[PDB]
Amino acid sequence: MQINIQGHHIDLTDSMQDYVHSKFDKLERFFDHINHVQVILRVEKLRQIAEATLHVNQAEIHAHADDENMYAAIDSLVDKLVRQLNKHKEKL
Ligand SMILES: [Co+3]
Ligand SMILES: [Co+3]
Repeated sequence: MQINIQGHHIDLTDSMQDYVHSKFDKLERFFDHINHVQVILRVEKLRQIAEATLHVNQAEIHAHADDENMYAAIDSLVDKLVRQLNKHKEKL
């Protein structure tokens, strides 16, 4: 798993990156076929937006989540990714 975190119109801090890494390190223990991962954190007006695309074996998992708080946005994003990963894990 190689994670690339990018920011847009936001002060991307090491805490955000550390937090993102933390969430994905937990995730890989349940889904072990995660190859490349892209994450984009950005702000649209007051909206804090977290985007992610996970490239897994023979498929892609994509989702966005937004919140007034970026860390909460990231947590919501992961919950969406986990749901999709569980479904995709089921198929396989
Ligand atoms: Co997207
Ligand atoms: Co791909």
